[PDB]
Amino acid sequence: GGKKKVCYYYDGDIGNYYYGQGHPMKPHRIRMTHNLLLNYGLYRKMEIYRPHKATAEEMTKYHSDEYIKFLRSIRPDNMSEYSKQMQRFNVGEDCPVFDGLFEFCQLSTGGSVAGAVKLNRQQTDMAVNWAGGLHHAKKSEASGFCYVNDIVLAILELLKYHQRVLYIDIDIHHGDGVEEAFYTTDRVMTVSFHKYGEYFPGTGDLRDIGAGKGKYYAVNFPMRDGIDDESYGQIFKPIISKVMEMYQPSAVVLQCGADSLSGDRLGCFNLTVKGHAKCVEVVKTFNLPLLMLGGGGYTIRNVARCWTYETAVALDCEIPNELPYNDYFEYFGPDFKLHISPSNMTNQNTPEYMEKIKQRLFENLRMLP
Ligand SMILES: Nc1ccc(-c2ccc(F)cc2)cc1NC(=O)[C@@H]1C[C@H]2CC[C@@H](C1)O2
Ligand SMILES: [Ca+2]
Ligand SMILES: [Ca+2]
Ligand SMILES: [Zn+2]
Repeated sequence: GGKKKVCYYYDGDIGNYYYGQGHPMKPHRIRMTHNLLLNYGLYRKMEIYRPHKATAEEMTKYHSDEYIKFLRSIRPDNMSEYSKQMQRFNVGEDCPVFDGLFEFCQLSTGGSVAGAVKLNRQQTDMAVNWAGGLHHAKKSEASGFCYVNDIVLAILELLKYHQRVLYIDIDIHHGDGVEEAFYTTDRVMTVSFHKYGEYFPGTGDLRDIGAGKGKYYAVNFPMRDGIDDESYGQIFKPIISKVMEMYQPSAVVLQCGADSLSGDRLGCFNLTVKGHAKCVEVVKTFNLPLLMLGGGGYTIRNVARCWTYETAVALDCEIPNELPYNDYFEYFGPDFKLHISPSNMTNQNTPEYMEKIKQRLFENLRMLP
């Protein structure tokens, strides 16, 4: 048990990257998160590092040479010359070309891989990179605002020193890029909780359980609109406890996508910051090397709240509900509190549904050796 060493990765340039007018991804939210947690005094309890810019050598440990070469070359001024490749690599529309795109990929990736190295060297208990968690990016394809899969790269780093790595994903969307990368291996177990049914990315059915050596090492909990703290807490600790018992990982990667929070611009879940952060508390009790990553989140005031509170949880530091003054204080009106209320939206996940899906996942976890 006990309190644990936390290393936290942040680059002050991250907030200046801009996806374009009306695009819901705001890298500014990482700066808001940073500034809020600094104003709570949480810098006093952890080591703050600036990530290196991850190289093409680092990125091509997973991604194709042609895809990384394209990301290094593509700019707003030369887009007409790469019309074929833009379509091939799924760049230009939802994943736009913007100024400094490659540098943005290098920063988000750098934090996750640096955190993994720190964990491998046994120089920290927890590593935190809120700029990471880009779980949709594929080997040779951008997807869902993600270009470079920092998570896959960080897990490959952990696999140098860890026989078994557990990946847990509480983003509202299915962690499809991470699942796909490790679908045929027992050395990574991927566990995703997500909205499923007529929803992006369209994968992560209950019946998707892995293949070959990876059969029974992919776990998917499909959910409906409006899941709440009670319903999520119903199943999270039981599932993760059973996974820990059967799989026995030596390192953990937790993707903490904040688009599962109540009031998210794109999401349809109803979790509070406390309900979301209960997942961090559950994972942290197992006392394994832990990489905590960001993810989605489009109501940026709540993203800042969520990841500030989850940093406090990682540190075992109680922080007051009254928000301290900060550079983005006006974003947190009209209440200026840390914690959020759930909406009155209907929870389409019945208690019977939650128990039934849990029981079917328990059947699959019995098939581990
Ligand atoms: N899930 C996720 C996780 C991380 C990042 C992400 C991407 C780049 C970053 F620098 C940091 C985080 C994005 C998503 N993308 C979504 O949530 C969108 C997927 C599609 C398109 C609109 C809607 C929402 O459906
Ligand atoms: Ca998920
Ligand atoms: Ca697997
Ligand atoms: Zn998401």
